[PDB]
Amino acid sequence: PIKRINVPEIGIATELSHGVVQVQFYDGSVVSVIPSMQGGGITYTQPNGTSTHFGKGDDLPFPVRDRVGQIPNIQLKLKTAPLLGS
Repeated sequence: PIKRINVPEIGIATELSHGVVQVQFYDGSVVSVIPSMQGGGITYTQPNGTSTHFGKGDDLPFPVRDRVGQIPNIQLKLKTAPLLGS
């Protein structure tokens, strides 16, 4: 964990060392992506705990699309947080 910020109504966003941005939504769902990587893929965990990986060519169902769409705004917010430990 390099950075972490709570974003009201949305969730808790964490930037990880490996370049992964993870958002734990307040409904219990989770999405994780690699924004710097053109071939990265997406991991999505349902509230119920079922998790699925989607490779860059894979069709994304609505719930995945919609959560991955939260990421750019979340990256802007992560930029404004200091580093963990600072």
